[PDB]
Amino acid sequence: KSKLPKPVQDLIKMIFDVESMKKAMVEYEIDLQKMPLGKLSKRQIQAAYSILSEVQQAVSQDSQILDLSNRFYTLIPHDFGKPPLLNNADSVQAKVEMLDNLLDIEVAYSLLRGSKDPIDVNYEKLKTDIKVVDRDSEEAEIIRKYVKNTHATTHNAYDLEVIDIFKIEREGECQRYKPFKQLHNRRLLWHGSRTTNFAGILSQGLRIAPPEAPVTGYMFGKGIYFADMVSKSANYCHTSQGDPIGLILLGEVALGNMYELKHASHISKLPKGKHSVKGLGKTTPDPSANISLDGVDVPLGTGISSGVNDTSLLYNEYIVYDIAQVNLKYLLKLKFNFK
Ligand SMILES: NC(=O)c1cccc2cn(-c3ccc([C@@H]4CCCNC4)cc3)nc12
Repeated sequence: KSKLPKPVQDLIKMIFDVESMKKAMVEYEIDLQKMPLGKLSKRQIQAAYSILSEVQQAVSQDSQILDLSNRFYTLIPHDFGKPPLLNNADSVQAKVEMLDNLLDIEVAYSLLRGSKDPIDVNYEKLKTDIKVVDRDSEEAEIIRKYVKNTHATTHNAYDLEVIDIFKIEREGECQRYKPFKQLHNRRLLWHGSRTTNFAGILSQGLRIAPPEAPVTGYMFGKGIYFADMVSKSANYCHTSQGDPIGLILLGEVALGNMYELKHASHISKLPKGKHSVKGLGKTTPDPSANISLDGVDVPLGTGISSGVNDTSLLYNEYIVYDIAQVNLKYLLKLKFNFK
């Protein structure tokens, strides 16, 4: 019998939910006999990204493309009960999205399958210390206020309800973050992801897309993205009426000198002296309402006009291009109340 608090036990069950992993594979139309969870590999996913990149290169420049489309389905077997040809941009992005999720699903399954309560054994595999933040604490009030105040006006499909607040420490992240611990402009920001990705995120941290993956769909190039508006990140949990509970991170991000951009720029190397990109939004949390939570700026102010009209973005976003610039601090379990 596990001594872990019930919210921690319930979080471990959510994270290693095989049913959720299989349902996702069914939704992606993956053939679960030819490609069961146990047969997914890192080398297979790496090669599939390369094929999707090759697919775009061939399309940009019909027999040549069909061979690439067929090599993709041979590597990742699907069950269509005819296979849709990988020619249009939406078809390629749908497959990249599938791989991005399969990558962490592979991590979750490999951990799980690789005398004690199963919940305890699987908790230890995450190599992450997880503690419940009390509802009556100063931290919980600051965090609830951050959720409350930064829900965007255009994101009106749902209301957000905080279920549990966890304080997290990934093993080895302290050591990895040490070169950036004293960098200026450290901010507490949101990062949403599908619930099926959290086993991978807790065990391996937030990661950058591999070079093999297509460059399309990355407004500021391959990096780790964050928002200062909870709903902007909460949209990336991909919660539905079917699964209305999502997970969202609060990470301390060492932004340093921000390369401030109003439009897309596929960053390969930042300008010298710049440590991050700030995508400028039209609406920003009121800077006069910034609070410090144990030395880190928490931009929990209600949204006001940023005074920037000539931008592609409604809300800010922040990108770092080195995995070491992130130190995960909190993990929230959120209820999405769909309207
Ligand atoms: N995940 C977040 O909380 C987040 C916050 C703010 C801006 C963000 C932008 N992203 C983002 C998420 C996904 C992607 C691509 C989309 C197409 C498939 N490959 C990944 C590019 C950017 N994630 C963000």
